[PDB]
Amino acid sequence: EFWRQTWSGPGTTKRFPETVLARCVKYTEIHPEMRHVDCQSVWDAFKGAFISKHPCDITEEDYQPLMKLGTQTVPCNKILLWSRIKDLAHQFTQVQRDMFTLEDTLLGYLADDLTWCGEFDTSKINYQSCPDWRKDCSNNPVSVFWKTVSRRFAEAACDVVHVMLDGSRSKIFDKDSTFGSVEVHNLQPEKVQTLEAWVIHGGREDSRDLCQDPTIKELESIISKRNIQFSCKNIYRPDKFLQCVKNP
Ligand SMILES: Nc1ncnc2c1ncn2[C@@H]1O[C@H](COP(=O)(O)OP(=O)(O)OC[C@H]2O[C@H](O)[C@H](O)[C@@H]2O)[C@@H](O)[C@H]1OP(=O)(O)O
Repeated sequence: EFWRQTWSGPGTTKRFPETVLARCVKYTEIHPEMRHVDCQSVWDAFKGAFISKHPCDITEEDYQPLMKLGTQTVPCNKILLWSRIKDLAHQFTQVQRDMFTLEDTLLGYLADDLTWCGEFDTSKINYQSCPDWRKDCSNNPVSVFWKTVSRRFAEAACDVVHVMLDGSRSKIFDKDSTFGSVEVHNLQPEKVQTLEAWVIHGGREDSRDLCQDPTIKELESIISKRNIQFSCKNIYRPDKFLQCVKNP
């Protein structure tokens, strides 16, 4: 009964509806070029993708109404992808305002850091628990959202695409991440000339060329097989890097 939670993962972020609406309004203020959006309609489409649906049965088609309302052209040559190093990627685009992560787009901004899910055959948002991607099920409202929007983002990228990776993780490139499983395989060689990785070093660990890490070799192989050039740089001093990006 009431002491048993449905799922293993965190539940919907508190005040999720109010937060998504408020973020939409704020985004349209910061980015007047997305001001045409009707934020109530955006919320209605977002809610519609998952309310009353079994949260292991969500599809990319469920999010298509939201994807349509959130259509946004960003400069295709100015895209920064990332994997497991969100804070530094966002700090970078806060300074370097001509480059964009997915979370700098309306749809990514709405969802960033939030969790949500519904309950099968009720109108209610589940604020207690939501599916864990590993322990429960992969086709859940959050995972499918990121898969859908990330595919579209990667498909739109062109020219030189950059990706920030965390050189302090055991898997610098992880093939089962959203970057590895969705984004890499949707970079189109007809549009994308080069994927350049920036491998961020942690602490005082600056003695190795992490572009030689086996997972980077793996990434390199995957990209080469898509007929896209691969480039890799070490960022040994991310503190100084960011300062230089601010004060070049
Ligand atoms: N369990 C979870 N519950 C809610 N959100 C989760 C989650 N696990 C991951 N996420 C988010 O889901 C999104 C995709 O992450 P994930 O599947 O772990 O793989 P990733 O390679 O690190 O994804 C980042 C890349 O995917 C997006 O397109 C980003 O723009 C970026 O290029 C991220 O916003 C995650 O935020 P996080 O870095 O964990 O703070």
